[PDB]
Amino acid sequence: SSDPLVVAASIIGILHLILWILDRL
Amino acid sequence: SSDPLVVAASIIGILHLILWILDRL
Amino acid sequence: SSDPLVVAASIIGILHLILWILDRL
Amino acid sequence: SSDPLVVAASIIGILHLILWILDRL
Ligand SMILES: CCCCCCCC/C=C/CCCCCCCC(=O)OC[C@@H](O)CO
Ligand SMILES: CCCCCCCC/C=C/CCCCCCCC(=O)OC[C@@H](O)CO
Ligand SMILES: CCCCCCCC/C=C/CCCCCCCC(=O)OC[C@@H](O)CO
Ligand SMILES: CCCCCCCC/C=C/CCCCCCCC(=O)OC[C@@H](O)CO
Ligand SMILES: [Ca+2]
Ligand SMILES: [Ca+2]
Ligand SMILES: [Ca+2]
Ligand SMILES: [Ca+2]
Ligand SMILES: [Ca+2]
Ligand SMILES: [Cl-]
Repeated sequence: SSDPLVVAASIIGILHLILWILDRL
Repeated sequence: SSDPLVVAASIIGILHLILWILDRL
Repeated sequence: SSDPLVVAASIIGILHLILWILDRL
Repeated sequence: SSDPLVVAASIIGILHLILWILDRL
């Protein structure tokens, strides 16, 4: 388990990646 | 909970995101 | 130890870095 | 505390940031 702030940051980072890929495609 | 260095990195990453968005807007 | 979602995000981030470097080289 | 892989990723991310800033300055 991780600090909730670290979980939140990981979620935001993954979604940032996903949105960038979808934008480029 | 997380290593303090990982918490710090998550904070910096989130703030980096926020600043980028504000700059673009 | 960390939340599995945080481990996954860290792996994805490292691989993202690696792929970017290989692309540029 | 965090998984060692997550600590490593956080270190790499911070250093990536630092190098980018120094390059731009
Ligand atoms: C990038 C596409 C998605 C939009 C993302 C835009 C950025 C939004 C960022 C929001 C930050 C919310 C983070 C919320 C973090 C909450 C921290 C908390 O309540 O617990 C503190 C712990 O440290 C105590 O153990
Ligand atoms: C990007 C906009 C905001 C400016 C950010 C610029 C980058 C600044 C980076 C500073 C790095 C500070 C990290 C500080 C990390 C401290 C680590 C610590 O004291 O505990 C070590 C643990 O591993 C032991 O359990
Ligand atoms: C960027 C080059 C590599 C391609 C990456 C493309 C992005 C793929 C992202 C996939 C996200 C998979 C994350 C999978 C995360 C699973 C979370 C889980 O099962 O446990 C939940 C815990 O919170 C409970 O403790
Ligand atoms: C970007 C400027 C700095 C150069 C960075 C270039 C990228 C180098 C990346 C290297 C990845 C090394 C990560 C090393 C991670 C080791 C994982 C480990 O041994 O423990 C596994 C745990 O999950 C078990 O609990
Ligand atoms: Ca906390
Ligand atoms: Ca430590
Ligand atoms: Ca969990
Ligand atoms: Ca932990
Ligand atoms: Ca492990
Ligand atoms: Cl963590």
